[PDB]
Amino acid sequence: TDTATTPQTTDAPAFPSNRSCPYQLPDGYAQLRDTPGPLHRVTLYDGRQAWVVTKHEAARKLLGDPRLSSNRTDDNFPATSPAFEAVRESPQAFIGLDPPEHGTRRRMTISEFTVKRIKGMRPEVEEVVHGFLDEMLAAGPTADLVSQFALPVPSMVICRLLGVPYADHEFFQDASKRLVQSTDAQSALTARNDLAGYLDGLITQFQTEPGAGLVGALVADQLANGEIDREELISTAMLLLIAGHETTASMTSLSVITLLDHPEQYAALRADRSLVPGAVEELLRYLAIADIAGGRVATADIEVEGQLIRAGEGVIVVNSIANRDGTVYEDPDALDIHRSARHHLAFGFGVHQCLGQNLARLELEVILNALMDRVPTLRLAVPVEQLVLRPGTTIQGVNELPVTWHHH
Ligand code: HEM
Ligand SMILES: O=C(O)Cc1ccccc1Nc1c(Cl)cccc1Cl
Repeated sequence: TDTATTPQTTDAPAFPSNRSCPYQLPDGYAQLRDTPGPLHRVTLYDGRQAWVVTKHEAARKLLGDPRLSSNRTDDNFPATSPAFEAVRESPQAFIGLDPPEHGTRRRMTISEFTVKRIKGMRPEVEEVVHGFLDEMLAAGPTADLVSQFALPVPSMVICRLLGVPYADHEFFQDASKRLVQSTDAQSALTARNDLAGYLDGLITQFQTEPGAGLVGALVADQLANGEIDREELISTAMLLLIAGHETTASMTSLSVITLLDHPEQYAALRADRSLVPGAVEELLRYLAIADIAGGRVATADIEVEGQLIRAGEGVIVVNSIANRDGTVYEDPDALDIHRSARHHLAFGFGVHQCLGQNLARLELEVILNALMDRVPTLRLAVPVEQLVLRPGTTIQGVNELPVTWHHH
């Protein structure tokens, strides 16, 4: 059988790409960033072509365009790995809904994420952060920052918000990781079913004995009024549980790696804590850990600066690339905790903009202040070159981060 004997250059490169450095664009993404025009063709894992959005203002425009639907069950939604077919087959939380249905479900959860509520959560967050730090610092001279700090902290916080008992954390933390990091459909489906069966039992328990937290409130109110389906409640709680776990944990580990590679800026941050909120925004822009959250499908033709998105085409708004748009962020590939990182897209834009964004901002501020206060000598226990980054088909991050510090 004959083989390929011609040049292999394509104008639709394979997407997504994997990071080789935790805080820099994959080489292929830098190329997309540099090509003029808002859109570029890519080839997804199964050979199907899709569009990516690579510029900041076009990304805002298209995330705001109701002709780009968030319906993951659509046959033309841009799947980036075989594991996505698990979500195409499963019931949908409001992240997969379009207006008006999106708003009726999202509004059932917003009361837990208001600015006033986030402010009232600071003592619990600080207590949780410092508690896990107490344990880690006492347990040995080295640690895995991920399993001992980065993951348990947001896990405990989101479980309190939801009413999910932390006694079961080994089970649902493992199931959350399996679902988010699954590479095939069968392991994704099993992880989803594991969480679904758990949450289903929690719902019945709350119907017997009304419970705390957001799940308790949805059971007692919207579910008892038929305003949400039981299966929808499960999907909604599952989305909040997984996002509340995995996103902040990834930001924590990648922020530590990044700050230790920029010691001048880390030292400036320690000397002036009023810089921490701005540094968190810059880290969000720079690390942009959730490109997998940009998929859309066109329900009508859309004209974009001379290019045409046709009805039925998949579109991925790649916020990591849009966040490196030099017409918005001067010298976009430089970390600068003093820059204005305003208007970044790490949380999206428009009706689906991250519900948890200010909880995440609170958590990362408390976490960075606590690391600088309690472990100012924190350092990586292995070279950055020995770390293993997750692939571009999931939330960016590291699954293990060996660290050490000065003893007690
Ligand atoms: C820590 C950093 C985080 C990042 C970078 C991030 C990123 C994102 C992005 C980019 C979207 C837009 C998805 C889209 O347009 O389809 C989104 C939506 C969402 N995020 Fe976050 N997220 C973070 C933390 C959290 C946390 C802590 C929660 C807590 C529950 C959360 C819950 C949600 C929900 C429910 C949505 C769907 C909003 C909607 O569809 O209306 N996220 N997130
Ligand atoms: O988005 C979903 O429906 C669930 C899901 C599963 C695996 C990986 C990511 C996600 N969602 C997701 C998104 Cl789209 C953005 C931020 C955080 C999370 Cl957990």
